[PDB]
Amino acid sequence: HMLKLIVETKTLVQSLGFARSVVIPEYANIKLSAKDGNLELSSTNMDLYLSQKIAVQVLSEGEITVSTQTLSDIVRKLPDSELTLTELDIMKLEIKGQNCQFNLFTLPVSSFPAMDSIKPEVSFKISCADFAKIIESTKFSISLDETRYNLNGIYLHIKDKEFFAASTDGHRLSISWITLEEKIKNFGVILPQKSAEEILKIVKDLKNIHEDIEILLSSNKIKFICNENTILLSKLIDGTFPDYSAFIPKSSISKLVINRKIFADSIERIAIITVEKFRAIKLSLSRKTLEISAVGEARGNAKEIITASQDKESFYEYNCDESLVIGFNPQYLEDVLKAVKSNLVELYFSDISASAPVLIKFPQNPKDIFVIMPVKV
Amino acid sequence: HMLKLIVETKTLVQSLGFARSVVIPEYANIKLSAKDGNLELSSTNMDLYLSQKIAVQVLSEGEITVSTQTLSDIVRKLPDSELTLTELDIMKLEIKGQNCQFNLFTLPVSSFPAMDSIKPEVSFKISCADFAKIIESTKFSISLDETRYNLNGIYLHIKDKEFFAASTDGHRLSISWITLEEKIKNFGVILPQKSAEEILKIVKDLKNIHEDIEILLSSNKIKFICNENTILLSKLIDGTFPDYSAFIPKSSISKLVINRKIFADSIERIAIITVEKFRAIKLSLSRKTLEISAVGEARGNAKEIITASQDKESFYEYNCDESLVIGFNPQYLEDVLKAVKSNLVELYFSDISASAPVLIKFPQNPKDIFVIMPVKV
Ligand SMILES: [Cl-]
Ligand SMILES: [Cl-]
Repeated sequence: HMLKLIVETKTLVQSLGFARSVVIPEYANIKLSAKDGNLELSSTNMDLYLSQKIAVQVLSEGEITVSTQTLSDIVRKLPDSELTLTELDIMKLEIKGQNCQFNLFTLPVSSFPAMDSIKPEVSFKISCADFAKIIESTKFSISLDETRYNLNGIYLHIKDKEFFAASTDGHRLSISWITLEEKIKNFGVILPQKSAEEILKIVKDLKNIHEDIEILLSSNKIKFICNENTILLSKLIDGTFPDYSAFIPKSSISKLVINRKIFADSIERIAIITVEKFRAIKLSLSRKTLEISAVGEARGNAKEIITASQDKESFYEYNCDESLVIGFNPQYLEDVLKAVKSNLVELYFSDISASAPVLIKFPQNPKDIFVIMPVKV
Repeated sequence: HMLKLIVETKTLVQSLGFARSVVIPEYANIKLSAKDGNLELSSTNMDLYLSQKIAVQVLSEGEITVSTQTLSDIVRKLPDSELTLTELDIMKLEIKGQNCQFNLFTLPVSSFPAMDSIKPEVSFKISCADFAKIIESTKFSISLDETRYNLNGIYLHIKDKEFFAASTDGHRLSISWITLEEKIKNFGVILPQKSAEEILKIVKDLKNIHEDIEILLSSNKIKFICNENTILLSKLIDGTFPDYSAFIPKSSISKLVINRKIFADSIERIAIITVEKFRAIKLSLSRKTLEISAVGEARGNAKEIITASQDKESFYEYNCDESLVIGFNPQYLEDVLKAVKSNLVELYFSDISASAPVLIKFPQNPKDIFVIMPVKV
């Protein structure tokens, strides 16, 4: 029972790309299992276990483990449209193209870890495109200092018939959600950042983006089954996620509506002049104009004017007689503006003060909510 | 007398790119001098002095110095096709687009160094495209350990009516030359690697690549005048360059001729399996086939076969009844194969031994010569 199979090179390349992004000496290896018409590729690290199955021509069933880096480095440089992989009885894997041959040392399959299991408290199916959106809307506002453990992940939780992703670092809040088909018990987990990054890449793949992903949750792990053939098992962050609806404002006295792109682009160039000790831009809002300005000590200052317009390509509107001057960290604003593809963006102000948290919404994207603490300017 | 000018943004962006690649606190600044229809931009470090002149609308003549990083970071994010630059009397430079304004702190022009001078022993003019070729054929085989000082540059020297570039690291030798229009005294200098990198970028620019570069040499510096308006003054490496014709072989018993691309691509994938402690590939040459193989300890082995062919796209020929087995560092081979755009490449073997230096030539490129020491395999 020795592995032998013919695989489409481009397909193997793509699978190895996911294996590389996942990665103890055993973590440097990938397990290849040829069985029942498929090649199963297994990769694991301290927090993730990834299993991918791809259709191949299974000529002989078997399993080997080999260096992930070595195998992917070779395969992505082979010009052949198909490759033959053969386990030989010298603890070696032969990779054969039309004119070239590579013999890789293999490692004992018995030293490769098998995947653990889950006893889910809840499980449900959502579309890959919906899951990609909620992760893309929350991955950027995860906290990054390792002291606040319960903030270094994305809170995934079911409330009523809705599935939320939420992230915060104490300075901003990001929430994105999906309506579930059936009712389902309320439950929540904190997904580690690396795990979120990996599953996002998997669902965004062109083979998966139009299909569905099953999600299984328990108190100690989460399991993703993406379009049947890709399984990712992840540890969780062991913490309580704060009840974040405490930091969402319930009212507003005024709102800015502005073309998203011109806003993002203006913030970016005005923030160039700032320094790290004072990363802030100032918005001076009026009915007629928006002024975006910043200062940087021993560097200079900058200002851009955006005038009122009802044209979609240059839209700016602020329907309030009272002008408002308010500051923000430009990176936090840019993070939100880049998370959602939308023509317009809306900023809601709780009061006529430069201290209240600001709520950000994109029209034609009602299921995303962002809150940013302002800074004194 | 305060600077004020209108400049095409894209032109300023390109000039600042060269200024950035050049870069003591004074080295962080760029001098802008508006005079007689041009903006002159000066940048300097410990070894280079760069002066660029670009046509602008000089509205008022003057000079300022400002942070290179800050100015380029701002200008490359401005969408305006033209910008106005105005020195104001608060030691500040205003950069104005249509809707935005940046005020940069300036530094005293009197603290910016002026360029030194040259009293050339020889001077001559060659085309930018010819100079680019000889630098591209020699920059990769400069030595990189700082002990052998006289090898960490490109030897530029006039012999008879020919102008040579030559570089070596003790393992390989690269020589490329140009025929000069007039006779000129024999003279040579060692151009530092960074200086070679910078002038190569300048001559390769689309505005300069079809024009000429004047070269002025003295015992202690070299001056380039590229297409009239860009001047680069460089220090030299103070050493004697070895008479390298000692390491060129004068005869050959056999030669391989092979399609350059298939050779480079095969070497690259076969070398994947090697390790750093033994970076070598093996060529087994025969009339009928070329076998390219390698081994990597605790990794595996690899082999590719190239068969005899007279077709240009897959050319392989070796007109010798005696087979030859010879090894090389694959990076040294790849360096040469990537330096010259040519369909075929030729390897000349001094004798039927795996120890003699190998001479490499590209047909339709007679003015390039490369020699590589083989390695035992
Ligand atoms: Cl079988
Ligand atoms: Cl004037």
